[PDB]
Amino acid sequence: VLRTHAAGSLRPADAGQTVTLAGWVARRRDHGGVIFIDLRDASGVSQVVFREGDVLAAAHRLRAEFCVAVTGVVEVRPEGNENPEIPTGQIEVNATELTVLGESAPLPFQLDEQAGEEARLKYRYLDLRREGPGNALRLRSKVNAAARSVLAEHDFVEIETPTLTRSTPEGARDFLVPARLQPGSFYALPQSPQLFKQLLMVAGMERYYQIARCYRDEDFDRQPEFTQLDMEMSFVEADDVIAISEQVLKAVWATIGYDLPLPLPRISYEEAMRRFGSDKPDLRFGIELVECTEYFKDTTFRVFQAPYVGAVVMPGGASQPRRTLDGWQEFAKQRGHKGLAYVLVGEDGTLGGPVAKNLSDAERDGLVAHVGANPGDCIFFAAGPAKGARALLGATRIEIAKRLDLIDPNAWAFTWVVDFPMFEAADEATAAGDVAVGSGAWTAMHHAFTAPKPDSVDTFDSDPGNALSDAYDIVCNGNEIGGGSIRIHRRDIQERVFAMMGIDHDEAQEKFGFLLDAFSYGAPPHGGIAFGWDRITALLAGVDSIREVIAFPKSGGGVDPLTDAPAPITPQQRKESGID
Amino acid sequence: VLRTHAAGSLRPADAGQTVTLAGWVARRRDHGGVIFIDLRDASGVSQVVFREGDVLAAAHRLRAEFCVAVTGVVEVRPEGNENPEIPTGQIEVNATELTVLGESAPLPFQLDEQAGEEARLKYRYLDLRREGPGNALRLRSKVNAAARSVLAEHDFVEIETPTLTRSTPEGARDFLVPARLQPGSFYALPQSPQLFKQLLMVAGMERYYQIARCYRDEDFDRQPEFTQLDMEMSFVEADDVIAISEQVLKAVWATIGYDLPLPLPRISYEEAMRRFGSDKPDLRFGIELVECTEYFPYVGAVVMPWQEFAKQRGFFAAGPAKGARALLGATRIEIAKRLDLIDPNAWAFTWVVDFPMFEAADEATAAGDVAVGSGAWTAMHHAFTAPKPDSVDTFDSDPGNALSDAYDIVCNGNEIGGGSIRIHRRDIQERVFAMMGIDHDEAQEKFGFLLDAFSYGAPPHGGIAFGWDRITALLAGVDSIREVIAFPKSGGGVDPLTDAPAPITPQQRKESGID
Ligand SMILES: N[C@@H](CC(=O)O)C(=O)O
Ligand SMILES: N[C@@H](CC(=O)O)C(=O)O
Repeated sequence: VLRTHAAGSLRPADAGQTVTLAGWVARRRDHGGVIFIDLRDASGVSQVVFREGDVLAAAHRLRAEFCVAVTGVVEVRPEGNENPEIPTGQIEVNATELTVLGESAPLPFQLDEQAGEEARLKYRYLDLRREGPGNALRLRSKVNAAARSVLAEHDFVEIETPTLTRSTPEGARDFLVPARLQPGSFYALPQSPQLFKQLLMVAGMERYYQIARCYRDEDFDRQPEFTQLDMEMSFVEADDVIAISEQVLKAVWATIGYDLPLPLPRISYEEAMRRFGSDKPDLRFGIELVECTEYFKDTTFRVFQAPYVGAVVMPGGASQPRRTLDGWQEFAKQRGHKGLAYVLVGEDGTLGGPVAKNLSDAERDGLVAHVGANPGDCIFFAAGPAKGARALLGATRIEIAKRLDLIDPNAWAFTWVVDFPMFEAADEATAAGDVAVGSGAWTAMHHAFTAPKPDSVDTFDSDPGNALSDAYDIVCNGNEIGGGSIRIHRRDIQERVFAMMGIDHDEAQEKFGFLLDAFSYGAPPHGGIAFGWDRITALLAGVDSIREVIAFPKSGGGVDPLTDAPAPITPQQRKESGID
Repeated sequence: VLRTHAAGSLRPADAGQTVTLAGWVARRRDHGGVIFIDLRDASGVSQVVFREGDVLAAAHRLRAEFCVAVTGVVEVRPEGNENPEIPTGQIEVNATELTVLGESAPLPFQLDEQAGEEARLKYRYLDLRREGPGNALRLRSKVNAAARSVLAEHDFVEIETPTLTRSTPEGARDFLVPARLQPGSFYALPQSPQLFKQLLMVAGMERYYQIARCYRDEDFDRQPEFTQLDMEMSFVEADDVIAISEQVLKAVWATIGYDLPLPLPRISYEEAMRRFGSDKPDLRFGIELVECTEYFPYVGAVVMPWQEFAKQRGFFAAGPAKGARALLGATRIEIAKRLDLIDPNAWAFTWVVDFPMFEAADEATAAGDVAVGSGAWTAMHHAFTAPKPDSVDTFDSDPGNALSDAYDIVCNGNEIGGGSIRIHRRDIQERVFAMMGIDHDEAQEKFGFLLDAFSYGAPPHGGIAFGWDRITALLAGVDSIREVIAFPKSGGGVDPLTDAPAPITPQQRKESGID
């Protein structure tokens, strides 16, 4: 009998009972001639004491993280050993028998330290004994259940899709698997279940979900395999997918006791880029971008003679020392931008900083009113191509929030971002780490199977820059936590998307024929969404890195300090691989 | 508005209401001047009728498996068009407006035929529209929920384990993944979560489960990837694992309305081989083996209330005990089939316990399996399986007589699960490896992360995994696991749906970091 009672539930009312606990030696301390340990199991901790005889002699072997079974009599602790901070704090187990189920060597790190990432991954099994990490895993399980419960209630069917398949393009490279029985051929682990979930709508399943494993080989806080909550529905429009996504987000945030107000805000891509410099905007604070391109259209200041000029306002920043302002330049350089021009606004409205003297009287006179500044403030400006200037202002805005302590650590600010344009230049995609769908000068903003908005259906291939899509992202605290779209369900439209990314009919049929052929047999309208489940769990847990909510994660570049994967193989094993 | 009401739920009480249905044209027939369809969605079927005007002219385009939205008024059907065989059979929708959401070409097969396996897999998305295959998938989802509900109620934590890892030996070959950033190196897709679930017990998680994906490269009704309900517990003995396994089997069979009596029968390996010729015995019938060794190596008998049969697969069988018993084990089954002795509604379960610890590597290599290493013995269950207490000192030096704390769960002559209490000490585990020819250094290289973990207070632990595809296939009443997998492979890993596996560009191969 290794266990008769859980350690966390003993109380004074249990005095006189004989119990057997099994768990681990959290701490050991010696006072008098006697040995005290805290014995920990999943339900909590009880003090155990070894007072006489052979059990006292045996207790001398005990050290941190020994695994033990102890039988003994529950007792009320003496006056003044009571520990009021723990639920079993009034009692202890006076030990009768002790059995060492497993010894522990001295630890690479004690459980009350946090060690380097490499050590914590290497000894992840010890890390997970610490309260924080272990509760992260317990939470994650609860988060999976909260999602499944809402989905089941709304008649979604859970369906497992293949992982040894053909490639789906989600913007990364594929992980490959050589096929022993077909020398020279490979399976691809899937970047997402996208193609399968679409087929499942053609199959009449109507409402699908999966908590599915996805594989993307990318630049590396990024893991080579990761988890999505993946959903698809038939006969829907975006609102329907949003509405059910909201129910799932509500149930999920309920797991940490936050009541999510519904429905969630929405904002268009254009407007998110305009005001926040980001398609993943952090709305826990203001500090919005203000466009000044038109404002400065007649400037004689070389720097503001540009496609784009924009500003953000730092509350109270005119007081900043010259040192700190030089620091703002470093800030921008460390992100590959020329810098941040600025205007200091005095208490009497007078303008200083280096910019001031380059303005005209008209420009000086209307400026504060134009950017919404106040006496005492600091106006930063970025000028250049619209896309780069906005990202810089988008970053700047965040740094301003940090320095002025404007982000409430308990706040949850969500928004949908909708009305995404349909395409990205392929130049911008290759150099941002992503993989373009093909060799064409355009590629998908979301993915190739994303539908144009009805009004963009005729022109998306002849005027790609203007084309709008029926895609939607869900953002929480400046993180993308999900995205989806209404799909294309016709071959002609889908092939037109592929052709302009340089995939002609024949290649489209070779690489995606099974989907295109399926469109010929009564395909319904459909669409869906996937949530980044690691990211969502990480947020609920209050941690910054998804490594903290994955049981056995990789580090950087796919290094696995726990098992030392990936590893080479024998020449024999390689011959039998059928590779080569 | 594509849909306002489900098609299966209309009834006479809905007469006069305007509804919009969206689904598919199951059937079309024309009589009088009128076009009748059956409109199907997941909830069932309602008849829709097109009687006048523009909607009639448009209904002329409709053919099987067109996908449509139809708005119309619900009506009671005329006397003598009532269809008593379907729940909406008393009513129809008189259509007002019609929209074709997606045309269908002529089908490779109609939904009321069953076609060849290759065609059904090639057009699996059409196959799944047939009642049988689609309900199989709906059931499987329910089966997953029934298992999760019991496990959550008993404080198990669902935990996801890696798939890009190092190899675990479950008796097959590994599927490999080349690592672009480490030229010449590979990940292995996991044969099961075994190593991780043991680490999780060392991590103090105490009760783990996962519905996990497993990858084994074998001979081919066998899929290269498949699903396990995987469980592990700390501070347990076999009975504790069996007890919780039984609760999970009860909740699962309740999904088809069978009340599973508990506890389940148990029988030792020795006795299962003796009486049934099989460690996966079918107990829906008798026809037991009778040993004919003491009617002056092995002679046995079975009684039928045949030569071709024996030849094609390898009264009385005589020879080495293991082969003779398998033949009699097979014979017994053929007897049951020919005399119609198997009640198709019966569920006969049993645990098989007290498994011996090893088998010969000769018997394993020639049965399709892969031995753990170079040694003349290999595991009966897996290398991490504990010897029974009495076998702890001699399993090394008298392997034939060593007994293990493993257990299998069998239903109707299928293994549907298996587990064991594990080893949690390095010396014992290494002694197991050594006799399979894996000495200390190789054991540390290939399994060091587990062995090292045994130095930091490892608890007793054990568990089990169920073959979830096989269990779902049984609940559904089908013989092949292909019928309860959404997009399965056929034979030899052929995938008629997507044509995987496929070759790759020279460019793609260079970037692979392979070569
Ligand atoms: N397949 C998408 C999700 C979606 O479009 O629903 C992804 O991987 O992000
Ligand atoms: N890992 C085993 C199951 C177990 O031993 O629990 C299997 O793959 O069958």
